[PDB]
Amino acid sequence: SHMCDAFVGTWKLVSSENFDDYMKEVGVGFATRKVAGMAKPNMIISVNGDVITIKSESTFKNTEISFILGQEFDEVTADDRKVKSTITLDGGVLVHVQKWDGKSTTIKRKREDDKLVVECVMKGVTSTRVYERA
Ligand SMILES: COc1cccc(-c2c(C(=O)O)ccc3ccc(OC)cc23)c1
Ligand SMILES: COc1cccc(-c2c(C(=O)O)ccc3ccc(OC)cc23)c1
Repeated sequence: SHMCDAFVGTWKLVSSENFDDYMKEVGVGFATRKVAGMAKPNMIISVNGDVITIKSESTFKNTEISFILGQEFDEVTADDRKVKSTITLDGGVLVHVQKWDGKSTTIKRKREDDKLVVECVMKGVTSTRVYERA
């Protein structure tokens, strides 16, 4: 048993708050916000040795990242930003920081009861996305 055991699995989005405004804050245009906002992605988290893989799949877009904790990597986000990302574990929370064009946003992933809770923060705007086991 290891670092991210309680995250591993397939998770389905069930609820969202303030995600349109989060997207606005990160620069997403109107049409992409409206289409992406409908999506109910599946987030599939797996671990192989030190490598964590997070796949996020929806009608809108499929994304896949693999990484080692603390080790920066290139990411193309679902909204097509080209960012430098680092993911760390801080007190049992996966903390995903994305840097691009002098800007920064943080996505936190946390296990809470039987849910996986995702908080996306850009400046003063926070959005919460709640996932259940698929
Ligand atoms: C893979 O399908 C989707 C569907 C819906 C939203 C997202 C998504 C995630 C995510 O769920 O990993 C994280 C961050 C985002 C930031 C901006 C964004 O603008 C469209 C979309 C984001 C991905
Ligand atoms: C790419 O990754 C990072 C990591 C840490 C810091 C920054 C960063 C910040 C920031 O987020 O505080 C602000 C302004 C910057 C201006 C130039 C810059 O050189 C590429 C990096 C800047 C970027």
